[PDB]
Amino acid sequence: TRDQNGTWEMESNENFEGYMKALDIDFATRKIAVRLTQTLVIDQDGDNFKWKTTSTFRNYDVDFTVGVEFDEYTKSLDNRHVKALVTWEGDVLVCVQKGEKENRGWKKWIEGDKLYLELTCGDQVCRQVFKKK
Amino acid sequence: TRDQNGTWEMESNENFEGYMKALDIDFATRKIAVRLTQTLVIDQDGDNFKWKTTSTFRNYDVDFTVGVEFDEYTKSLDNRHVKALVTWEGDVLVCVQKGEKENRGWKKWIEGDKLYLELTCGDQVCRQVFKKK
Ligand SMILES: *C/C=C(C)/C=C/C=C(C)/C=C/C1=C(C)CCCC1(C)C
Repeated sequence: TRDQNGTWEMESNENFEGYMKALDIDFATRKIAVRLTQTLVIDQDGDNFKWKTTSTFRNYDVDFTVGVEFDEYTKSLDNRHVKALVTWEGDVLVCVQKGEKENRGWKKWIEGDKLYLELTCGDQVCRQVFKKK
Repeated sequence: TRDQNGTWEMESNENFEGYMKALDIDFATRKIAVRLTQTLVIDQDGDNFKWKTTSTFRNYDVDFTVGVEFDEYTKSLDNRHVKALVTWEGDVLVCVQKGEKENRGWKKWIEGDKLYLELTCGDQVCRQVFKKK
């Protein structure tokens, strides 16, 4: 069939490094690229094609209910099992991840027009700020 | 302000690598992940809270028509300008990318429920297979 419509997810990718050197891509960029997965969405109207390719490194979704404990496996992150519980502290959403790591969790809150996020592990805190699209 | 719904786009990241090292994420994954853009999607429905973090390297769109040559910019790819002609050899979508690289193009086709793609440049051939996610 010539119908190539659809969202496609890459399943196999060989000699991608050799092809990348043929285009003179620098070695640091080639290191990133070989670990990336690729999604390719084709929108086809006969001989008229439009397709988009996105290259991602690590996807990670989660779905929970506030105030209900849930088991969480952090695959593609650190690959640990934790017993997670998320509660509101006023306007701050607070998550504790009980497991091997001490002080493991995050805090997420709206301030003005922006989302702030603080990830914590042990004595390390990562602070992140997002703007809404 | 507990409504955190939205598509959120990172504007700053503090101590991300220290956080990952606290998690024992290997050095190579930390080096890649810190060079990437992170997009956070939040679907919030009452007490049900779903978030989905995507870490993307590069994104690329194109629309064209079989039989028509067209100026093309491999934006976010290798970032070259080419003259691309996409034709049908049987039920195979073949492309030749004219420009300052010898023997550049690709071929794409369907068999069953899988998309086969071959990227060519110089003497290098890259083969990829996609599953219809
Ligand atoms: C409220 C939002 C939260 C808790 C999201 C946090 C995001 C992370 C823990 C991100 C983790 C990483 C990636 C998805 C990419 C690769 C590196 C990781 C594992 C640190």
